[PDB]
Amino acid sequence: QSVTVIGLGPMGQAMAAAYLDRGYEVTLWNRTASRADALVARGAKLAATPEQALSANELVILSLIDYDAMYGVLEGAEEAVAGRVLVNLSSDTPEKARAAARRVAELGGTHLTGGVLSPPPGIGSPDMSTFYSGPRAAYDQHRAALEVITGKTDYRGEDPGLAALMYQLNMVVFWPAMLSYWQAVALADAHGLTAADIAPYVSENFAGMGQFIDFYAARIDAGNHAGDVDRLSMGVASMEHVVHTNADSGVDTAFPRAVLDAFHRGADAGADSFSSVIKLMKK
Amino acid sequence: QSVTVIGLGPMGQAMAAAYLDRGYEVTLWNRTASRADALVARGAKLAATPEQALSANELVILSLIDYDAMYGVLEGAEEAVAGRVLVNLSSDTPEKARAAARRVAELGGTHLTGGVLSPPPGIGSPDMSTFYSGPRAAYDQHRAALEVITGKTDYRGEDPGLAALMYQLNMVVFWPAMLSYWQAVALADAHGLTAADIAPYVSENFAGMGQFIDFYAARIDAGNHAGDVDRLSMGVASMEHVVHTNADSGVDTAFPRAVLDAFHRGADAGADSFSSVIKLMKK
Repeated sequence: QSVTVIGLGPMGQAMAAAYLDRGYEVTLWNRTASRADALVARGAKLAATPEQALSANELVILSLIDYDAMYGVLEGAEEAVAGRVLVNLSSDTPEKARAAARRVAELGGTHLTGGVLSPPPGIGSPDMSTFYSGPRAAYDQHRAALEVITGKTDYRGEDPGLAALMYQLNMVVFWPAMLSYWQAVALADAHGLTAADIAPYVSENFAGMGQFIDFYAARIDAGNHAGDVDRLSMGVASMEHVVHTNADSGVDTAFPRAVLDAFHRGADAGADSFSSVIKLMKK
Repeated sequence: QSVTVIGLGPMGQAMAAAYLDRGYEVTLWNRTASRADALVARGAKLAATPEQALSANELVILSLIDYDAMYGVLEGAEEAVAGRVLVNLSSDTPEKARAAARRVAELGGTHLTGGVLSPPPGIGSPDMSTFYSGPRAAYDQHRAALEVITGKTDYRGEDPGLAALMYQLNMVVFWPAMLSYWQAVALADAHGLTAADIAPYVSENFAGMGQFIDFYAARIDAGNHAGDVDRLSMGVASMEHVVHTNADSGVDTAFPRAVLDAFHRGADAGADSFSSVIKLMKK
């Protein structure tokens, strides 16, 4: 059909190209015009202002830095928001997504919050996924168009903060997982091992994690933090060994001591399951 | 055939039962005799001292607290060590494994270091694995017997510290991965979501991690920490959002700030790839 893309960083440039690849009439906008060059040469239309970019289509795809940058685009484009569906793909907090949705509805438009679980070359893949939250009717109406961004789309609820929350929940896991790999690479280095040497082991470790999360999910939800299969004190001692191995090799112990600190703190409550630390993390 | 198991905590009790299940003539020892009860009732023989436990067989399986506890068992059993293969499965540092091997060889015996990647109910499973390091001839001779402990056995090298290193490399990843899950559970709680609600998402996230580790392994080993697919500054900002989301919900920010701290530190070098922090972690 036809669509608008505002924000042409690597994410938005990949979204526009996926829309052009699918035969969509594409209208664009970016603060730096020289980022739309390749897209314009392919047949995308560059708007001179955000107003013209907005009023060109009912579906408007936003891929800006954050929600704070979004208020700048809309700063004078007020009337073009009415009767339009604004899909905000800028990864920020659930609170900032709720404040963005509230302002858009006030302007007579609808806000869909998106959490894209894809790097830019994954944009348009049938295997990638995006979390969506906000008004169900707008999600349903434009679902086929959001499938252009990622083949899979996952509607979480009416709450604007929901897709943002899911996005953060993902990053809570990803960043430390990758950082634990940077820690593994650094230790294995002081021992003549390369990153590709430990890659199969680390991949296999992450691949088998789901068995543990399912086993633990059932016990947490029931309120069971036993000693049946594991004890926190042994976790503390295992982390002391990880800290010692890294310290012995001259490798930095900042990330492993941070993990040890959470286990040591907790034993001060308790030497039940290593899951018991959750009760110290919750509000 | 016939075998000895010293140390009857849940790990050693599961090892002895796997040996009895396979028709092995089993000789035992533990500091607390009441932990061998069930095993003796099944046909295992309880020794009165470590000396008698050692001299009963050429293959001796050790499952003690650590290497420091091992010197106590051997404290007066000196002569029973000669001509015996001692498999030390006590998870401790590579340095303590090298000091344990050195003492055993001095006593005329051979030390095999083991790193069991299994909880006690996984003991004897064809799907589980154990890392082994030390003299190749002893590993080769007794491989069928070590397959009773875990179906898969992975000989890493002649170095006593090697299997211990591999064991730590595993724990470097496991403990933070599980802790990131405890962090995810805590955040999702302040938002009406259960652990089983987020379990599929977290499992899927870990399952897809191997793609990232393989992509990054090749670039690290070559010395490439570009900006091609990612920038450290965006990682810092993404972690700031994870920290803010948790702080907004009243959830503890200790584990996410520790991750943010490693990214923020690093940008002080550099805003190339988020992999660039490795050069600050190495010796």
